[PDB]
Amino acid sequence: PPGPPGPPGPPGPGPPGPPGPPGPPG
Amino acid sequence: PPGPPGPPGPPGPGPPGPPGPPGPPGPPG
Amino acid sequence: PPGPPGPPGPPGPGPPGPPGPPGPPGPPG
Repeated sequence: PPGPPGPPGPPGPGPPGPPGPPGPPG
Repeated sequence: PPGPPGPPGPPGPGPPGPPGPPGPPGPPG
Repeated sequence: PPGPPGPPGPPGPGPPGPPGPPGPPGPPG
């Protein structure tokens, strides 16, 4: 009979996060 | 005889990506 | 007898990372 399913695949990092908020007033 | 190979495993975990870049310069004065 | 285990699964890309830090502070002018 078919053997067991393979293990979990690779865990590539997710996408970079969005740009941060505007800097503090000058 | 040995049965057939099993199916492909589940999609991998995968951690959060890196932090975003710094934001835009603040407002003038 | 059962066949061999399956191959590793497909890559599992994670979620978007944390927002970037605040940008630089505005100009004096």
